[PDB]
Amino acid sequence: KSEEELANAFRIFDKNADGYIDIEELGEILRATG
Amino acid sequence: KSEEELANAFRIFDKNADGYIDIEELGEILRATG
Ligand SMILES: [Ca+2]
Ligand SMILES: [Ca+2]
Repeated sequence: KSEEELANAFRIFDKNADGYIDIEELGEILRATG
Repeated sequence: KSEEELANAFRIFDKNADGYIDIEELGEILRATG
């Protein structure tokens, strides 16, 4: 459950060189969970 | 909530000071605020 979920909420938002997330993508994560 | 406010949030999360967030760091963000 938990393990899979993480990889997804990385990869969904995470367009560029993802191994990483940036500021806009960070905004998106915040928008998803609150 | 603003770009200015989010800059701080980014910094809080960006533990390893790389100007990015990664997979493990993402966990912390996802958890907030369930
Ligand atoms: Ca990315
Ligand atoms: Ca980081």
